[PDB]
Amino acid sequence: TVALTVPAAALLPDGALGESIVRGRRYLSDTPAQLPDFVGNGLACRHCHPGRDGEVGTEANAAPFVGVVGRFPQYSARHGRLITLEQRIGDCFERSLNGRALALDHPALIDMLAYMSWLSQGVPVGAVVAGHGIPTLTLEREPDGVHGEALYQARCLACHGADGSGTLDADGRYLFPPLWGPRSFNTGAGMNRQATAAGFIKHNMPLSLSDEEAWDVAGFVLTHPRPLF
Ligand code: HEC
Ligand code: HEC
Repeated sequence: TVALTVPAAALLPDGALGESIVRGRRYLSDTPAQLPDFVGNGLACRHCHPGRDGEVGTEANAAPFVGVVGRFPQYSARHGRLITLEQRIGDCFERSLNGRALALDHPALIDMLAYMSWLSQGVPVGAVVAGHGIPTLTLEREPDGVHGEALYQARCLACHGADGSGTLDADGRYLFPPLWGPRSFNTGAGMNRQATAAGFIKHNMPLSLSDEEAWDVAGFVLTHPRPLF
């Protein structure tokens, strides 16, 4: 693998590309507000692809976009064929954002691509960046949702809510995003899979959990309704 590096925003070039990248960051950070026609719930890309200092998709084991462009096209079992990065973004619009894929030459989509390509500067095509994706967590027993409920109340509820509906900020963006219910990800999302949710939670939430705790609280989270895909 190669190291995960985050480029300096102060070395963004002047011109069309630089302006595109800045727009791309905003689309990824503020997606419901910026692309209402394509988003069907309360999630922005950054809610599962977080980053620091205003960037998006820069955190190891939270599916960083650093180095993503050199990994596409790639086979998708979902599609039964090779897909492009543009198509992969469409998938998370349709599933994680319970919405509609942008046209593959949509200027907002190209801006998102430009941003991901900026984050990926210097990464060799085909190389795997350390910390890519969301590592799954799988245990050799059923997740205990009763235990998970107790864990949720103690470790998650203060942010994500008794009803899993999250916490809005002053500008109407989710400070703490919804984990279930009508404004959360739909059943087609990867985050609706036990081992992916458990993996995400293990590596990223709160903010630490044992494997058993992550497994069990993920189970509890996924007992709830959410939009159907
Ligand atoms: C509900 C959580 C969630 C939201 C919201 C979300 N994603 Fe994802 N995304 C995932 C998960 C989970 C993966 C799979 C990571 C892996 O392969 O390990 C993923 C994978 C991706 C990948 C492929 C990453 C890779 O390394 O191959 C891209 C590109 C991507 N998402 C773009 C987006 C964009 C753009 C948005 C905003 C429109 C978005 N996602 C919103 C959960 C989310
Ligand atoms: C201090 C507040 C806080 C606590 C406590 C917290 N979270 Fe989160 N959670 C967030 C924020 C903010 C995000 C959006 C991603 C980010 O910025 O890291 C998030 C994202 C998530 C996501 C992906 C986004 C979504 O809407 O589905 C899941 C799943 C999640 N948290 C589950 C949990 C679980 C389970 C716990 C308890 C173990 C937990 N979180 C504790 C603030 C919190």
